Amino acid sequence: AMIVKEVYETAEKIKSMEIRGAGRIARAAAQALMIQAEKSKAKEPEELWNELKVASKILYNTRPTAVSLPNALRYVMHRVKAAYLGGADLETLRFTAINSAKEFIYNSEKAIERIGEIGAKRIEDGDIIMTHSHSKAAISVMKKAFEQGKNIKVIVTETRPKWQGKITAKELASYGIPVIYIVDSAARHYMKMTDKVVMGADSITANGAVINKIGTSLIALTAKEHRVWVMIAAETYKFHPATMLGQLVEIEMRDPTEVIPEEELRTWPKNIEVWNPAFDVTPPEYIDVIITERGIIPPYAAIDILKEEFGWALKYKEPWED
Amino acid sequence: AMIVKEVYETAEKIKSMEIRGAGRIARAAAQALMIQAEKSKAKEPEELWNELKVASKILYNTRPTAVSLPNALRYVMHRVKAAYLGGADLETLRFTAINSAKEFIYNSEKAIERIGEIGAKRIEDGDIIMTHSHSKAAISVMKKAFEQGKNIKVIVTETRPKWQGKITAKELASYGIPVIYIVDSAARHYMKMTDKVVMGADSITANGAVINKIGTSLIALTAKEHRVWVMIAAETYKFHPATMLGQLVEIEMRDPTEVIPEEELRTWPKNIEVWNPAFDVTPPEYIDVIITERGIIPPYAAIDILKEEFGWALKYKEPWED
Amino acid sequence: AMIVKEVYETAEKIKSMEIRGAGRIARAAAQALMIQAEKSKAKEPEELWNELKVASKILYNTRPTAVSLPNALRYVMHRVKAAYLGGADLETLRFTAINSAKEFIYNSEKAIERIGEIGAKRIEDGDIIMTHSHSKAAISVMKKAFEQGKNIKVIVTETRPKWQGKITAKELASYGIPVIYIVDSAARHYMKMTDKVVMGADSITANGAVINKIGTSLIALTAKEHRVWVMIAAETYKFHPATMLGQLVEIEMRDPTEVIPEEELRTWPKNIEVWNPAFDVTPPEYIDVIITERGIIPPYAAIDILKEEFGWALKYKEPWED
Amino acid sequence: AMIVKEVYETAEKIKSMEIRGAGRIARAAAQALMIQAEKSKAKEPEELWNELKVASKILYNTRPTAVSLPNALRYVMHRVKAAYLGGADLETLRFTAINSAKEFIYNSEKAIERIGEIGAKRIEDGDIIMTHSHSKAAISVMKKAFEQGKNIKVIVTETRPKWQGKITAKELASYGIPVIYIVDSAARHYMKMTDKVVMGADSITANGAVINKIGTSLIALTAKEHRVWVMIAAETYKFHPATMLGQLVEIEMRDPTEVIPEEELRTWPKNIEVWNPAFDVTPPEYIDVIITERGIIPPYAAIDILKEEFGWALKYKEPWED
Amino acid sequence: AMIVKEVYETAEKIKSMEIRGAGRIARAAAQALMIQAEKSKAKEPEELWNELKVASKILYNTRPTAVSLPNALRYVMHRVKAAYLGGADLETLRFTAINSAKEFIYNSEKAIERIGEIGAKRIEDGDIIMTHSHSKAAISVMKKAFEQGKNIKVIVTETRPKWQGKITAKELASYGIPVIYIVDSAARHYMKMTDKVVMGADSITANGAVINKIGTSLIALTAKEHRVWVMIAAETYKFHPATMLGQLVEIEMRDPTEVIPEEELRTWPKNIEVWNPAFDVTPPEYIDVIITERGIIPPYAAIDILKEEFGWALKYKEPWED
Amino acid sequence: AMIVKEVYETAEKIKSMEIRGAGRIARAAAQALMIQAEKSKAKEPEELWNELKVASKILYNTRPTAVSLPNALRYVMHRVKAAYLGGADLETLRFTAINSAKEFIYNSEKAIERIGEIGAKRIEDGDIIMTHSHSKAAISVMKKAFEQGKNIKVIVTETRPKWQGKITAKELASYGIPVIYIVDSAARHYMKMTDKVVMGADSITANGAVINKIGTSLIALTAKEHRVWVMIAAETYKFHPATMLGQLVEIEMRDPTEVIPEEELRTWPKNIEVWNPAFDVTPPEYIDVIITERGIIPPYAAIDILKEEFGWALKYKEPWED
Ligand SMILES: Nc1nc2c(ncn2[C@@H]2O[C@H](COP(=O)(O)O)[C@@H](O)[C@H]2O)c(=O)[nH]1
Ligand SMILES: Nc1nc2c(ncn2[C@@H]2O[C@H](COP(=O)(O)O)[C@@H](O)[C@H]2O)c(=O)[nH]1
Ligand SMILES: Nc1nc2c(ncn2[C@@H]2O[C@H](COP(=O)(O)O)[C@@H](O)[C@H]2O)c(=O)[nH]1
Ligand SMILES: Nc1nc2c(ncn2[C@@H]2O[C@H](COP(=O)(O)O)[C@@H](O)[C@H]2O)c(=O)[nH]1
Ligand SMILES: O=P(O)(O)OC[C@H]1O[C@H](OP(=O)(O)O)[C@H](O)[C@@H]1O
Ligand SMILES: [K+]
Ligand SMILES: [K+]
Repeated sequence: AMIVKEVYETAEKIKSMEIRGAGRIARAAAQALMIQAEKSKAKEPEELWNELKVASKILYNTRPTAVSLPNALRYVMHRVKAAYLGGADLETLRFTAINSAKEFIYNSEKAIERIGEIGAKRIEDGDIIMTHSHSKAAISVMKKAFEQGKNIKVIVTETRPKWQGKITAKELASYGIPVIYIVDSAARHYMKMTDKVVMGADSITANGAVINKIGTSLIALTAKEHRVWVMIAAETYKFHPATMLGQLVEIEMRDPTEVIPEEELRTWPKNIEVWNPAFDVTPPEYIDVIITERGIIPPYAAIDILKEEFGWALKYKEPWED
Repeated sequence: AMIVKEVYETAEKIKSMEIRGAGRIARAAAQALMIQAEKSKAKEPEELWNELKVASKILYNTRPTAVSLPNALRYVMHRVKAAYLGGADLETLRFTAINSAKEFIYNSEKAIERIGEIGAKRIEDGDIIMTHSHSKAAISVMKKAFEQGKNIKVIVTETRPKWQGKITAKELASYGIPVIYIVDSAARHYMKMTDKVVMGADSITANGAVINKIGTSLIALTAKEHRVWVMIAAETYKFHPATMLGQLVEIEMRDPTEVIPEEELRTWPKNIEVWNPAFDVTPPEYIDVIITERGIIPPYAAIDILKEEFGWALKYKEPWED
Repeated sequence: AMIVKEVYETAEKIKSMEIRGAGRIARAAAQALMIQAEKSKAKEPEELWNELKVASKILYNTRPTAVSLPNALRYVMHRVKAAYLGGADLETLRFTAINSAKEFIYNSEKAIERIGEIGAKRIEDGDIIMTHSHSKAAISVMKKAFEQGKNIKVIVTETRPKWQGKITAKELASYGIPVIYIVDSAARHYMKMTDKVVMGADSITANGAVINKIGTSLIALTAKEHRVWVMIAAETYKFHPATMLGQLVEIEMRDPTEVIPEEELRTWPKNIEVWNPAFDVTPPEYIDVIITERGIIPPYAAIDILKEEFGWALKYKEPWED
Repeated sequence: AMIVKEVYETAEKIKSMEIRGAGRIARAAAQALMIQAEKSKAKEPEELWNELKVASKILYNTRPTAVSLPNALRYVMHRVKAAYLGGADLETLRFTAINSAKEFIYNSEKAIERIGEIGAKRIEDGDIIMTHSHSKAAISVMKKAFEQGKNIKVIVTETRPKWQGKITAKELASYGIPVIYIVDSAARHYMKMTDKVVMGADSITANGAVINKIGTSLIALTAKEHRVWVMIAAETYKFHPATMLGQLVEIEMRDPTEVIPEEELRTWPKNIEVWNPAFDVTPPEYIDVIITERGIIPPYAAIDILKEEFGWALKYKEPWED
Repeated sequence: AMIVKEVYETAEKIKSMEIRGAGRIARAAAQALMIQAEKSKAKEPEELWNELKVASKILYNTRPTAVSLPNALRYVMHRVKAAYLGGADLETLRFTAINSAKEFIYNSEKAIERIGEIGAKRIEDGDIIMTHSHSKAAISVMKKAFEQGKNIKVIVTETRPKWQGKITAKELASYGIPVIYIVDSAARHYMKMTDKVVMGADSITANGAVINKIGTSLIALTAKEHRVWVMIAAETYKFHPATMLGQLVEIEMRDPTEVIPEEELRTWPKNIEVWNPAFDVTPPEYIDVIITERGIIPPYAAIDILKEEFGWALKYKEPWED
Repeated sequence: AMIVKEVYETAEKIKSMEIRGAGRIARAAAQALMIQAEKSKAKEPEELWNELKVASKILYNTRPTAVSLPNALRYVMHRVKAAYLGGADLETLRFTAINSAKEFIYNSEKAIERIGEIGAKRIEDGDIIMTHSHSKAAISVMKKAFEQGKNIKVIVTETRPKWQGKITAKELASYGIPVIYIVDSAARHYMKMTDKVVMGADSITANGAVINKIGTSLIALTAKEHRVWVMIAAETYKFHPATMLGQLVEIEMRDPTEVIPEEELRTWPKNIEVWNPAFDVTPPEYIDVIITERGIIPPYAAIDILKEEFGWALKYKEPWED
């Protein structure tokens, strides 16, 4: 045991979505391991190692679907583990954890700035862009395009149940970007006036499928019907290593009361069930490009990003297992 | 000029959606004419006739998209106009208005029952049915399938911005039918487990397109993707005669405060526009059948229903114009 | 109650597929009703009427999927019933039965000849044609185009489990048409070289779907994939009136021993089940035209054949019912 | 014999395409029969009848693909024939021919004006319309839309080999309509900025296929890919009766030297063949509506226009055969 | 010149399909080369080298379509050839042959086990799986998912003309997996109820096409129609190196008497030809993933398996050539 | 600053299309640098270097869309820049420019031959091949197929506005190959009889899209519709490196007088604009393979060619910028 309160508070804030967005959650988890190592009262390497193992498990068991979270945890603990097994002493192990965490956080920020600069080259002056949910990676693209002087407009879908569209609409409007807010249902009706679709990712699989906020796959479907480019802005740590060896991504089922508030739901007949999937799966055929910090790829090149950057680890257990 | 308060009240309630659903609005318009004729203090036929024309205009000018409304007005008013011009006296004209209105209302009730009987024969034991918005015609189908003892389950989409799915869920649950409630964005995600889609219509056009609650076209699109039958339950007075001669159906744009309540919306910046189309257009390639009170048709036979039942009137002006 | 042995022979032969093919089965039922009438030793009209109702039920209950059978029984019995109810005497009723039967039989032959003539105009010199099962209407198209001097070749699919393709291969070779015989599985491999697909039908529904020998829909699907014309050759009595009011066509499931001979099947373990659907459903989007004895139609005009030839009868009970 | 020179000159001008456009050719053929009857020196009904038979055959054997030509001929000669067989005398037969011709010509003009008014309701302010070849029916639609004050632009495809696009571009520009001229190859590249496609027809078949100028089917294909409405403006006399009974429309193969001028072609190697099909076939699935003078139809309703207006004649020989 | 009888037995058994299945055939060829080496009575290395070149040619020339066979021969002979050319003595060369053969055989077994493990993670409790032919790699996926406690059912297609489905049905039943056996023609009818499709492969090409038992491509086509996952279970030695430099894979045509027994076939007329393709080509757009022993890939990454595992060898002649 | 006349002449000829075809233009640009270095009167390395940079800019600024040009310039100029900066003397820098240019030219010639050899293996005896514009790479494929004795016929599309098909027709005829010449609009009409499509490329992008002569995308579209293979013959220097980082490829808009000659065009009204894009974009879903000098790839592996061969240079500015 001996876990710092910031670890428990971060885990709780991921679970409740007080902190959300797959990148933000990954950085928050890195930031928690960092604070555990900063404040630990461990005397021994053995002790701190075991704390970080435990902190890591607590953070992993918060929300399952966005692989950014375990990838952040892995980034920090592959390096902490290797230091430990190599015989590092207390302060060397501590610094390894703190510095790996800071590396992940810095690289996450840079990757998003770079995704914006790359994706903005695909955005043309006059473009109407449709988006979904709230993705910092997607917003980075739209924001850089606007800063380049391209006169754009963003159609923002409200993204039920949690209303993520409101966040997006207000953020974009605050940079000076003109916004059209519509309900999710209206996505097809307005796909004809749309030039480009720019969305985020929580996990991208080996076969090129993108797992993102519920409703994503519908927008991609009708963008494809209408020949509107579907561009997924996503960091390489959105790529899902275990899909290489056949693993299915768990789709997170969140609380019914996030759809129908508890005051109302309790009055409803028992033979109504409310189902609240937080994500869906978009097949690669409905995706034109994935914009990563290292460049544009077709969706079927996702296996390459995973082979080159993640494959080596799959013959090992997780770096926080005993 | 001497218009009774019920005509005004009916109209206000149509505009505000306190009275809603295509068939219901049609019935209420006929009723309101019925009441104008029952309570008229007119002493001459010309004077009654003039009241019925003005009331028809008030009722016509409430909500555009659902052709059931003008079709109801025409049902009554063609018969009223023929009687006025053939020399009917006051009491004869009055009765023609009342009785035509009654016929329209009664025929509407029977047509929804018959649609149920016919559609229910396409529902099989164990079917998972997805629906959208709240359609009395679609519900008649599902209710009758259940009464025949077929064990069905209905996936009900929330139907933002007005939350029509709530109505549908509770109504279907009340008859004994299990319901799964989902946000609109989840319709693709659950199309794999769906056997049948059953929705209603506000207007059906000469080439077989169905105009229905915003989001309908998305559900039909992914249904077709998945080889799930799309059935549209629709009375013959949902068919739109002006489309035979090239008319485009106006899609109603409703208040943005139905999407974002006024308190919230006034705090938003000027450069976010909220757009709130109440309907969309589903093309005929994504519809398998239309279930009318006269039987099952491919959507491409919408023209036949229009020719044989409404075409005759297209050489004439509206039966309420001077 | 006094049913001649020929009715029972006919029913048994229909059941075992010793008599088969939708047109033939229909003709045999009309034949059976004719012989019941000829050989009846009834003395009063009611006693003959009872025999004919009962013989019709026996015939109707043999094989459910091809509607040609009940359309034949109806052709006769509508006429017999109307005669009986107008107070027809015994010999008048007898002869109505016999003459209505003869007339269905003659018209069926003529219809098949005329489908031949109309269908052959769509076959072009040099054409390679793929067929499925053994359909006398389809063979009529092919035999006629060859008689006009067009150098055609026909690809005959084996049509498991009953090997219908063997019947078709031998018949077509017998007229001097060169045949390529292939297993069903090869239909896609050879679709590239196929110019036209020509198949029959057992029932055609109000929305334009064609129910025909199991496998038909696979062939139509890859035909449409390859932009190869799919032409269905079908008499007007293959159109299914009950589908206008929502009825589903029942797919006959036949004995598993037609797939795996009993001698072999009883050695197999109990946890292997053999499913033997005799028909499948091809949707109308994969059918280019239906060739009837009255002309070429798009599949979507099946509802017109039905409205015009059969819809009158739907408001009544079956003419063999009490 | 005894055919007036205007018959030979008209036939020659159809063959050389000095007169072209399916409507114009049909009116020209009517106008020729008219002038034969006006100027004939026949003494006897028998004589004039036989002249008109012969005039008719000369006109029919000019160009095969646009059924407007035989339909015009039929319009005149069904009535001339019936008069003759009914015993009409010389001047009565003469007037029957002259008046039938004038009827056809007047109705053709009205049908085109009416097609424009109907189709223009489908054109929206701001629309970019793409067209192909030169169709008076299509131009009628675009012209009426512009006269209504809709700010439109027409993308005109050049329509090789004969450059019909130039005619269209100059005609539209002369009404004040802004035009973009592009090569045929550029149709896909500009389909994204296109709102609507409006083209003509030479023949429309029973199954809903449209035969129009070579390249039509490509534009329809990519309009369908991009969800751009394909609207075919066409008079009911563009509908092809013999397709009801299985007839394939001949695709006219015009002279190689219309593609490669003779001065150049003679210098080319003998193993180059130039193929010059004047038309192609557009499947109904790629057509949204057909706009006739009697209203909007889906393409699959073409069989109805043919059943109701032309079927009765198919059991007779042509009205100019012996 | 001195080839042991086991090489000839193996070749004959491959030819007659007494030994069959792409992996098995490959293992048997490696086995045959091993035994030639063990039993050789050669005294010099050149004499053994000559025997092994010749035995390889004998084996290569049995059945052309499955590349597993030449990839096995290559695995051994590349190694044997390199040993020979480095001046290996007789026993060194013998043992290189024997040990290279053993090693291909062991790795093949391991690969199939591991495909099982990786593929099983994509099968979910409750799944209905459709397969085709008899593939040990596909069966490995299915047997493992069942061993993990997932309640699956498998739909086995008959796989004419050789009835491979019987082998598969009995094998799967033997492990306690419930089986539904159907004719090939029924694959579309039952695709609605199928959750996953899992098949093997004989060769996989550089652009991602899968050549497998005749019928495979029909199944994949209607699977994609219905949004059912198509998963191909295939060892890395099913990838076809020669296709990287443009080679087409030859489709074996086998004896017509495998379709129609000789006893029956010689009674048939000469103008019926029986075509018996053993394989067909499924394009990569209809394949969701390939499961190899090194992981899951999109079909489009077949070129990477090839570049990385085999492309080195392409600049040389076959290792059994002179 | 002292630029030789050949650099200027080369540039004029590129702009005017007296020199055209992607590979040819690349070769001519390398040649022009070669000549500048051969004839330079520079006395210092800096001075030569400056000449080569200015010449590179002049050559770069001729025509945008075909990346072969800048790729050729880079080939030479990277090597020149590395030599300048590593201290090379005048004669060493001169030779580096000459010899790099020679290598590029020689490698281009070999690559087109190799592409022929590889592509020709996908062409089968009796194939009808459709091509578009004039591509040396595509022609190498067809020429080699013929030399192998495969009896092929080539459908050559006219390729307006510049009539490139004329060149193609005459060239292919000269080698012995029969040709059918058609207008671009006829490509769909003849896609039924086509076995293979073989075209070239000007640029291939990171996601697998091919930019090629205007109209290419239409032919690929209807080819896919028809299950006709679309093969793109393209050297690795057709691959576009800037697209890895989001760059959009500029489509060249050429003089309208290439479409309508100047004499005609000046007589046209102001409100006709002639638009003349020289290229379009074909998406990767409509391409089956790309045939490079290193082998056959799916279009989705374009990224691999870009990564391994061009990616290294993207951190640096152009090797001709100051
Ligand atoms: N549901 C799901 N599909 C996945 C996953 N990883 C890859 N896929 C692939 O994503 C595709 C989904 O296609 P769909 O079924 O949505 O139309 C399939 O090809 C499937 O094999 C995963 O974790 N979950
Ligand atoms: N299974 C079935 N489908 C029918 C019947 N009548 C009409 N259909 C129609 O056939 C089509 C089947 O399309 P599929 O689901 O096979 O892709 C649907 O449009 C459905 O409405 C019937 O009796 N059975
Ligand atoms: N070529 C041709 N097709 C016709 C004609 N009449 C109807 N069709 C129909 O038009 C469609 C053409 O489809 P496609 O082969 O172009 O993709 C087919 O369904 C065919 O049966 C005709 O005269 N010629
Ligand atoms: N028939 C055949 N197709 C191959 C082969 N290698 C790759 N392919 C590819 O397989 C695909 C076949 O698609 P289909 O024509 O069956 O619709 C094409 O994209 C083609 O380029 C081969 O050896 N044979
Ligand atoms: O009426 P005709 O055109 O001969 O055949 C129509 C259809 O009826 C047959 O069914 P079965 O063999 O009786 O099960 C075949 O499926 C055939 O296509
Ligand atoms: K074909
Ligand atoms: K399914």
